[PDB]
Amino acid sequence: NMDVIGERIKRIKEEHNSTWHYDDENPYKTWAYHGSYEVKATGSASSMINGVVKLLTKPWDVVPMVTQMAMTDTTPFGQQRVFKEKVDTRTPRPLPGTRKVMEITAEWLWRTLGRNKRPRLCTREEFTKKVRTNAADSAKAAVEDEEFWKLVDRERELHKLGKCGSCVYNMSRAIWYMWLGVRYLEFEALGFLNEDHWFSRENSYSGVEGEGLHKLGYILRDISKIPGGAMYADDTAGWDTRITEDDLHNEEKIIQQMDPEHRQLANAIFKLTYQNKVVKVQRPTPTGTVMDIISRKDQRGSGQVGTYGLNTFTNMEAQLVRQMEGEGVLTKADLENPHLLEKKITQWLETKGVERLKRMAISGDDCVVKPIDDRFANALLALNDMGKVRKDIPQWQPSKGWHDWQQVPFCSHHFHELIMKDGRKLVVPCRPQDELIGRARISQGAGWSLRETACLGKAYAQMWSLMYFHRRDLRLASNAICSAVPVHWVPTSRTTWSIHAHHQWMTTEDMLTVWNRVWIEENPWMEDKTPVTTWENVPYLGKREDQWCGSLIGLTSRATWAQNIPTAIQQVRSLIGNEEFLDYM
Ligand SMILES: O=C(O)Cc1ccc(O)c(-c2ccccc2)c1
Ligand SMILES: [Zn+2]
Ligand SMILES: [Zn+2]
Repeated sequence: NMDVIGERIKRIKEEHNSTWHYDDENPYKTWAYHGSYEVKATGSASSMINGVVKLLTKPWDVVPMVTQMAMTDTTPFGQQRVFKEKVDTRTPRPLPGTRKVMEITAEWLWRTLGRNKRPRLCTREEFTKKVRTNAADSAKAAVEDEEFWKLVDRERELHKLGKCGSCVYNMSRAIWYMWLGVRYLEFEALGFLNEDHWFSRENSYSGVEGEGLHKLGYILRDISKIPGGAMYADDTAGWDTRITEDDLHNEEKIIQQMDPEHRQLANAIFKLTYQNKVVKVQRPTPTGTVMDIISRKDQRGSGQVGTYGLNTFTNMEAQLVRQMEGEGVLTKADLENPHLLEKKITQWLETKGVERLKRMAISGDDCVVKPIDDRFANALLALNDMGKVRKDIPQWQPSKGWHDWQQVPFCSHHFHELIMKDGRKLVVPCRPQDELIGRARISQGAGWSLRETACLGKAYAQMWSLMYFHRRDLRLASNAICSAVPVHWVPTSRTTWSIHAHHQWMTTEDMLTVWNRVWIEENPWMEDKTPVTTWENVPYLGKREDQWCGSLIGLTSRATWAQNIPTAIQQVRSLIGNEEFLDYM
């Protein structure tokens, strides 16, 4: 293993030779531990509270989920505890027959995904534009420095030689440029998967990349129209830890469709940074805090460019395999067989594969499958054997599916069909309300002015106006936040890093105009393009559904807050000062 990773550790060892030591009482069991060096204190045991959102959501000061979110441990102590849980494990190797099916399915899937698109290298300019648009700090400074790009060139030259010297994944500018440079090289070689939308629904059939949260429910309702069994949405326990060396070698097959110069750089990313990896992990000690240098040959690096797409790929593959087993194409004897006949697997893929892909909605480790019947519920041999063991259920207990797409969990949400006063239907995203309120009450980091705090609060409010307007308490709180924050103040900072967030709320444009554009004009499931002229015509969930999904409507504390919200708004206004405000109540 040292032939591939040695140079990287050598550069860390040499850079930190002042404090480099081998801590013989390190906690690593399944990862190779190489050494440690002293560092400063990074992360916090608690998160800063957004005073603007908190002041305007008084009834939720007494809500347990809201309090839990106000915590989240990011210190070296919190980093170590989550590591032991799933990260520090080994996945048993799949059986030979299982490995054969995965190989036939991966080959077929990559050809299918590349039927119209050709892989290509991503550029310094694309990465720069991406860094810039997402920064509006030290990443934008690095991108504007010519010396960073000269380091990129030097690392690339090693990659072309099949060597790596600085590509280290993490759990002043010297080590920082090595990290961003590692991400740029990864982006250069594998970025086409995201940039050229290989996992869009049109390209992948099962994929939802670029669709947006506002389209996922409609996609689930369309899947519900396909004849078959129940809709299954099984959660895998720590998906990234279950990515095997066999999965990595199947994912690598995309390089076969690349141009020689691209193939060379993607192969270096696959072989030196995915199939071999050097990781930095913070750890507290009685002496203080150290940074551990560890390595392994399998699993997925969660904070990588290709992670989403390669997880989507491997999950589409794993679900097709489960679908085959449910249909009796794959038996127990087939999975143990090192001489498994390809014919019936190839025939099923060529005749049914695309139709079987359309029965799914797959976003990384998140999947929804509507099989041809319910034999799938008990088709667990290949799923467990591939290492994709379901969370919190005995390995061999049949999966429980749903007969109503509206009950199906997907991407931390469920989706409701609403009837508007004019008879038109909307399919909206929803989640337990405490999770939405709890998230909005948190400000990222510290040292943020009231101005910056109010603008993030405004971002949360406008996200609720656009995605969660159907929740009575969220429309009320949203109107209260937007009434309390100056009209011309632009929402700054993101409400989420979700791949499904299109951030249509990151504006000073009128929210009802934005609502109309998203839900009416640009909505392909809205045949009638008549604009909604008032929020009075923007529907709510049925009162009972709003309550089942966490609404405090019907409670006294809620009626008191609603009646007295102009007072709290006026308090936020007086602390912000003499600015232009609009009353949305
Ligand atoms: O990415 C995921 O798996 C789910 C997820 C999580 C958090 C979110 O804030 C959102 C989200 C909210 C509003 C608009 C778009 C996306 C989605
Ligand atoms: Zn490298
Ligand atoms: Zn709901």
